[PDB]
Amino acid sequence: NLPEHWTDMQLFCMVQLEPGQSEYNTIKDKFTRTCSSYAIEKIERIQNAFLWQSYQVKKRQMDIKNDHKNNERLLFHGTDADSVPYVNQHGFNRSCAGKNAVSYGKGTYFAVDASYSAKDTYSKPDSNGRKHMYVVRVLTGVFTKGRAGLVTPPPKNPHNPTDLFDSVTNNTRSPKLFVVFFDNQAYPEYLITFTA
Amino acid sequence: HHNLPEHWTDMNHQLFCMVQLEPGQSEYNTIKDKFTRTCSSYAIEKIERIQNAFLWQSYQVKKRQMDIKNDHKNNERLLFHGTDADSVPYVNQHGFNRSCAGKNAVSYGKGTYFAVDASYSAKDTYSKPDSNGRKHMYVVRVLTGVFTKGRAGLVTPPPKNPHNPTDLFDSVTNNTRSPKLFVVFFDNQAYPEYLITFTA
Ligand SMILES: NC(=O)c1cccc2cn(-c3ccc([C@@H]4CCCNC4)cc3)nc12
Repeated sequence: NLPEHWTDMQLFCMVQLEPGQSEYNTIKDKFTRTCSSYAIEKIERIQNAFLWQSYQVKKRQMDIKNDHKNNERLLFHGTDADSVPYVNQHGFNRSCAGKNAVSYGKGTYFAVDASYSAKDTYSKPDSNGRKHMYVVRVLTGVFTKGRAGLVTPPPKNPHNPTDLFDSVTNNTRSPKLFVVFFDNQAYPEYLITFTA
Repeated sequence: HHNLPEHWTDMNHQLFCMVQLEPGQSEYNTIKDKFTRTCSSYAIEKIERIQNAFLWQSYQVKKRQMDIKNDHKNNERLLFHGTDADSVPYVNQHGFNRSCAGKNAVSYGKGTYFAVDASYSAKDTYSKPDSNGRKHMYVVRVLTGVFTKGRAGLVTPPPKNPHNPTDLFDSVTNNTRSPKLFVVFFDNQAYPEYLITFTA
């Protein structure tokens, strides 16, 4: 049930990408579009079979529920070096997320621009100057402007409270961040290690 | 497909249905006996089978993953969860969410709590009685897997060895020798299989 472009594996692997290959170049270009002042050390493909299976089941469900296939975005997530081993194995856990400086809900935050996740607040430099940013497939689905009190996405309709938006954002006209409130709604696909 | 169980009834191509069980038939009897083993003084108004296809699919995926991870198929337990009436629509559609509001204490970790005996979930503090005196308890398939003793402040189960901090226990409990409650810390580790509506 695994993608054909993964290396043959074991249930988990990190795969170092080669510059000049299209897969590496597309990630670098997306990163450099707004992060021209940093320099990438390496880009690794996260091959996590269990996280992939759970995420893809959730994506198929959202595609059915919403009756279209533009539920997924490729977003960024900066984090500290100490969180990287957990995210590689277990993904993003809302119960560990820090509070965002503009909070649109209690969940895991993903950024449209790498420049946002490049802030030392998120991708905290380690003692060797290395900063860490995931590139994440995120099931954003149908979204609305969040509120700091949210622990789940809000209902679309107050008289049917269990029929929920899939995620929330900071601005529905010009989205710069998305917040997801459920496990396996985000698959960490690449880990960018970079430096000033 | 969704690998739906054989005992579910036809849903006319729909994906979520609550099906009221027929008293006196084998399925109703099995669930009622698990309840009355510790709650024989309560009065059961009805038992509903929760047929949530998306919740079931995601739960079975995690079960297959846990069965491979632990290299055995003894990772599931049938447990009880009492809750207030206003939370039943969410649980039916979405399962158990560690993040939701609650006044109850989280002495063994910030997860969702499941009881071994129905009589524990029958307390008013969990199955809070209705404006009409009715109480609600789920019978839950729970992926307890390999467990250890819990403690306050856990946000995930602890690792099974400090040297490999990402290899975690699957759940925690109050007492490993003789468990009375289990706590799980992730979505789709618990499928709500039947809803028991009852009175004291
Ligand atoms: N059947 C039950 O619900 C149950 C049986 C035995 C012990 C239990 C403990 N709880 C419990 C229920 C809810 C909570 C928290 C309260 C704080 C917010 N998130 C839910 C913590 C513990 N539920 C129990």
